[PDB]
Amino acid sequence: DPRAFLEEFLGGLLLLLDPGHRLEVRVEGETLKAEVKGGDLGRFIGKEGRTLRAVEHLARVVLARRFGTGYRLVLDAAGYRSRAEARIRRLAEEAALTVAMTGEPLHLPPMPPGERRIVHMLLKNHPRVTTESQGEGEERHVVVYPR
Amino acid sequence: DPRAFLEEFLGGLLLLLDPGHRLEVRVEGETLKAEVKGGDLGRFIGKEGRTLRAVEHLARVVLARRFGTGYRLVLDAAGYRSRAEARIRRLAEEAALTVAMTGEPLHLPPMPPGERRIVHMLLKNHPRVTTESQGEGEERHVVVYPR
Repeated sequence: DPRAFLEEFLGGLLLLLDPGHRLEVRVEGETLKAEVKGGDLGRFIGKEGRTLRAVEHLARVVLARRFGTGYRLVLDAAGYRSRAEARIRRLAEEAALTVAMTGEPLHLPPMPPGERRIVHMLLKNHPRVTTESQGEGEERHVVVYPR
Repeated sequence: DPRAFLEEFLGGLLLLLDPGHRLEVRVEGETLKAEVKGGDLGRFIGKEGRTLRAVEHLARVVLARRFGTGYRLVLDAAGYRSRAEARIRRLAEEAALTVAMTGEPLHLPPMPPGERRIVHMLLKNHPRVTTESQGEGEERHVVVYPR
């Protein structure tokens, strides 16, 4: 069972990070919503969500090896996904204002590919700025260019 | 101690993947060499080393949070790093021959940023082919173009 597998692997993996961490998994058909409670959630999220995404990525790889490609795992804690997405949209609109006035390119902080496409989608038809992904790996980020 | 930390976190993480997995950590100053033995090493490596790199990446993130930026963790099993690096150099030279004859671009398989730079470095001054990284995230790969 894909649900009981996550409760065993992710559950034991969260115990290695924090004995206070609790896992709650919900099945929405294809999407598996995993919620982490208890302990130091700020340390589990990590700097810019790197720790949360590293835990999420490893759990996705092991899940995909034993249950095909169908399922999709979404890891969250303390409503971090909602805040991170709102923060991304705030950074894109403020960088568009900063670049449109200073006339200089602004290198946004490094963010995962999912958040980079949102910045590209938000500033897609902005009349004053253009976007472009630069860097490799953990350094890959969005750069806001003046048109 | 950075060494005893890996033996506890990675050790317990390997047990979640395979009870037969054993961990041996060697300290070479800045570099921490972690060796995995026992169990199904083919399943621990995973498809194209994705499982090994996902375990390695998560262990690097948690290690960096508790021990600064100095240390560098290198995870290996069954001499996979030596074979993967030799395979990368074989793919770069064969793709250079294939492209130089067919006249068509060849999209190499997706590989991590470390292996992509080796392909770029190997075909850097090749007189018949040029290279370029395309794609995002797990789809980012090297493309061999005819000059």
